[PDB]
Amino acid sequence: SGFRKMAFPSGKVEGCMVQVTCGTTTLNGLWLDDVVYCPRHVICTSEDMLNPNYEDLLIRKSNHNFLVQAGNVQLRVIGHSMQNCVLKLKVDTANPKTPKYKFVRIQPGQTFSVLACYNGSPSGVYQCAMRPNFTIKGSFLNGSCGSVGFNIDYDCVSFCYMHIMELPTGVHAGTDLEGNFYGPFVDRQTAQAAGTDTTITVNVLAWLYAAVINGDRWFLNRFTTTLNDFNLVAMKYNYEPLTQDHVDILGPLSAQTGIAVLDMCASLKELLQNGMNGRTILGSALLEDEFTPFDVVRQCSGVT
Amino acid sequence: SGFRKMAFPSGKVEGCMVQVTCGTTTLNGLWLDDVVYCPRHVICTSEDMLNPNYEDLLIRKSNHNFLVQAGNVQLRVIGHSMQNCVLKLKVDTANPKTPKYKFVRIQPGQTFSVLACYNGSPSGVYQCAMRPNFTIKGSFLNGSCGSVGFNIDYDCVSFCYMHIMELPTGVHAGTDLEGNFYGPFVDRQTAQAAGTDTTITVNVLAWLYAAVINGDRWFLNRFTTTLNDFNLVAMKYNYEPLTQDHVDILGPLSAQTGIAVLDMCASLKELLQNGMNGRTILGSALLEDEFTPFDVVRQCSGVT
Repeated sequence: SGFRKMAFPSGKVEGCMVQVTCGTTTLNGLWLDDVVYCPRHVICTSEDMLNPNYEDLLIRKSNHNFLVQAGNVQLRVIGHSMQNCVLKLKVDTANPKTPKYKFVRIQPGQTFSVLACYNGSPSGVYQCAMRPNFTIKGSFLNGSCGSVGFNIDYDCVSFCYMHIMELPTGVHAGTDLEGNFYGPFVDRQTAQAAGTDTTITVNVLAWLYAAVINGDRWFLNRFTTTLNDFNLVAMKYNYEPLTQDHVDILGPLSAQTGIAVLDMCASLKELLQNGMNGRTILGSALLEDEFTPFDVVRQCSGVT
Repeated sequence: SGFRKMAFPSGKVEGCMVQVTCGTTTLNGLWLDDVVYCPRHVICTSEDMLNPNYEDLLIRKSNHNFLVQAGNVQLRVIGHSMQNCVLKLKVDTANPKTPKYKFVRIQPGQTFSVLACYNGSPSGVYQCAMRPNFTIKGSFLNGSCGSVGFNIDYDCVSFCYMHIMELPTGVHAGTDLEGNFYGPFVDRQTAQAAGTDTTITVNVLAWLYAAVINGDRWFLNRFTTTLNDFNLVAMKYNYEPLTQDHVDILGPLSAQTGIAVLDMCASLKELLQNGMNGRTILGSALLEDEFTPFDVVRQCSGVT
């Protein structure tokens, strides 16, 4: 009963979070095995951020300039390396809390859990979707950089994102754990274009399905629509075009509810064209696209 | 930058979660020190639930009938006791992960983090507010009973709630850790009245403040209102009456934004009377009352 945005437990990732201080900059780092991963802008000052020649800036820096701290214990840095926009600091100690883990570059529309931290200490945890434009809508203050997004699959933690930059929209941009930014963004204090953010249609249709499963079916219509015809309305409202694969994924849901995907699409088409007339689906007066079909299934199944 | 509903890290509570099985019922239990806390309806069958004489039902049950399991290890139950609607099972082993903790009965309007579990295993984590009518809007399936709500204060975990019952609204009801239900609810499968749910006004005014802090100020009006006059409009729209203490709490916020509390109340009064005209505050097309003024401050401060 009830459907809520739900983050994965943070316990395993909690133990992998360390304070990284370079000069006057302090942020968060991820300690797995002998390596601590941090955004490379820890080396940069305010002035450095505007035009950073990170290669040149790193040459000045040396292992002893990096202050890695777990709790109240410091780690011996015995090597620095810069992979893309992330710096990997080799340390003497393996993290004994290092869990089964993978590093995955996530596809747009996918979702993950952010463990937001400050000075190596976990503050809180919330769900995020990788927006199609490769931004995210998080909560990130100064020193939250290095905070990571993850999914869990039983024992394994698939790390997918590391917070690096805030955009003037208010939204956020970051890398995969190999240091490649999601999107056309860079670690520089320059004007940055957060392009047209489109709605993850498949994810809204899953939420609609989730609503039906929880007994909200006011939106339901008496008719259907075609892929082509639906997408003709999707485009107008800046929705991602729906694909046959999207349909296939929304199948178990379609099945479980005894409702066809295109009939659901027709209900969305009315909801877009006509609005919601002051009503709410699942306690929300607008359409939610940060719910993957797996996410809806996982709550409905009750997977742990 | 950005404001998101945010749960407390779940790591410490994760280690305090155990599977409790009585006969054919399995649910979640909280292992702190030598005691495991669980909803007493674990003893009850389906038929037992309709008219349970828990005193009589417990006399039949004996320690060996209680299957407490952590991971893949079982605990020796050496005593059972029923405090109100919670059963405390003494076990041989102390939880070595038992953290600094308190048991607090929470006031309505207060918020907490739910660590939703199944069979003793944490599934996910989300924020909840204790609705004025003493229900909550969670996500709880069969076997999520025993899942607990908590707040953290640095080292200490203040446990405040334990999930016990689902109401036909879809919403949820549970106890404090001493086993007293929040509200006029009971552990019985009977029709239960989830009375008029009023809006936590102070919490909406904090969210409005949080929006201002994040740069959303379209709602802002050019005028003010009085306590009496505002509450005259609050009542109509099923809002909690605003108190001088509510004002005092919303002070640091009022201060930080350079906006007076009653001017904010006037903006709310328009928002209530007139709606939102298709616009959104903080990515939401309706007013949010699950944000305590402390909650808004904690994100804005960045407390860890």
